[PDB]
Amino acid sequence: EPLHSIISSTESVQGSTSKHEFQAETKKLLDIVARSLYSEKEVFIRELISNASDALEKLRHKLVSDGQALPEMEIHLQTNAEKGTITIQDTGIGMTQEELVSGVGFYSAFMVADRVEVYSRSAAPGSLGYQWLSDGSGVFEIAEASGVRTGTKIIIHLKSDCKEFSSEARVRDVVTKYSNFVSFPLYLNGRRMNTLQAIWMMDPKDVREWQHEEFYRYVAQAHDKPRYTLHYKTDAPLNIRSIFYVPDMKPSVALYSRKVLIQTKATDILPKWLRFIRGVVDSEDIPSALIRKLRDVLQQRLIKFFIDQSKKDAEKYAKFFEDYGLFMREGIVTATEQEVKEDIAKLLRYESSALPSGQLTSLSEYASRMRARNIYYLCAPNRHLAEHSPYYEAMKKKDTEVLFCFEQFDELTLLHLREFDKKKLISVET
Ligand SMILES: COc1c(C)cnc(Cn2cnc3c(Cl)nc(N)nc32)c1C
Repeated sequence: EPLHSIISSTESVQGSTSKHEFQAETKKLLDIVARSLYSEKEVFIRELISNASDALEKLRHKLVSDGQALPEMEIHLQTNAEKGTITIQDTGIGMTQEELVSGVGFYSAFMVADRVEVYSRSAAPGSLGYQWLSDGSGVFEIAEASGVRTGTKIIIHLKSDCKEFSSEARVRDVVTKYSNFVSFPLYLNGRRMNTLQAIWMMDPKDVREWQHEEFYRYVAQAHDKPRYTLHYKTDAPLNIRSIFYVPDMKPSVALYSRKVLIQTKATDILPKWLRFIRGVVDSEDIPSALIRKLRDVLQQRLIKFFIDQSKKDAEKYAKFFEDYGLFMREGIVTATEQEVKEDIAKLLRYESSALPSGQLTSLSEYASRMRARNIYYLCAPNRHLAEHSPYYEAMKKKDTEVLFCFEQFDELTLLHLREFDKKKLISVET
C-alpha cells in the first residue's frame, strides 16, 4: 500500500531562543527518569505514543463537544538513519506557551537522546507555535516557531549506543510490542501499523461474540473458542478494564495500562490456581505491592463469576468442573487461611445420596437440604459401590444426605478443607 507522509521540516525560528534554567525539582526528576528508573530503554517509544493518544482524545472530545468537525487525527513515527534521529508527531491538541514553560513519561526520551527538539502548536484558536530545545541537563530553550502544525512534533537526536532506534525494523518491533491497541491511526515511515481494537475498554453490551473470539485467539495464541467470558469493568476499588477467557481446549493474562502494554506474561495479577484463565487486565493504578490489591479483587470476582455460572447453567459448569477442577482443588489446598479455602470450595461440585446419580451439588447446596448440622462424604470407586457401602446404609434411616467422592484427590481436598461454613467435614467411616 502507498505511503502517508505528514512529517517534514515546515518549522523555522525567526528570533532567538530564550534560555531557561529548569527548576531544582525537575532536573533531579529528569535524570531520575533518564538514568535511574525504566529497566527497558525502548519504552520511551511506548510513553510518547501514550502522550500522542491523550492529546488526540482531548482534541476529539473538545471538537465533538463543540459540534465542529474532525481533522485527520493521526500518530506518526519516522526514523532517520544518517541523521540518527527518531521523530513522533501527533495532530492532537497542542501546547500553550504556558504549558511548555511549566504527560511526564515524555522525559523518558532522555534515556536514549543526547538532545531533544520539540515543536508544538495548541489547538486553541489563534494559538502560536513554539520550539522547545533541551540536552537533558537543567537547561532548555524556548523560541516562537512558525510552520508548526497543530499538535506536537518530537524529534529525538539519539545517543551513540542508542542509535538502534533509528532502524525502521527495531522501532517496528517496539511499536507492535507495546502498541497494537492504540486508539488512533499509527504510521511508521508512512506505513500503517496497528489494527487491533482494545475491546476491553468498550461497553460489555457492545462487544459481540466474533470479537471476543478474535481477541481470545490473540492473547491466548489459541485456535479454539472461549468456553467462558467475563468482561469486568470497575472504578470503585481500583481502576480495572479486564476480560477473562476459559478455553474449549483442556489442559497467560496480559497486563495493560491505558491501552498500553506493561506486561504480556503477567502471572502475579491472579492467584496461581486461576492460572488457567486467559485474557487481559488493564489498570491505571500500575507502574510488588498494589498488584496484590488488584489480584485479590480479581480472584473474588472470578469466584463470584463461576458461582453465577453454576446457577445460569448446571451441565456446562459440570463439564467445566470436570476439565478444570484440578486448579480449584489445588487452590483450596494451597490457600493460607480458611476464608479463601471456603470461597474456592464454593466452586466444587459433587454427587449426593439424594440426587439422581449423575447430578451434582456444591457444599452450599448441600447445607440447605440439611437440618440444623454436619457434613458427611465418602471416597468410593463408584456410585454403585458407594450407596451399597454399609457405612452409607448405616446412613439409611438416619435420614441424612452424604456426598460421594470417587477419586482420592477429591476426598483429600474435602479433608484439608477441614470444615465449610459452620458445618464440619467428616467421612461416613468415622
Ligand atoms: C515540550 O516538552 C514537554 C514538556 C517540557 C513537558 N511535558 C510534555 C508532555 N506533553 C504535555 N502536553 C503534551 C501534548 Cl498536548 N502532546 C504530547 N505529545 N506531549 C505533551 C512535553 C512534550
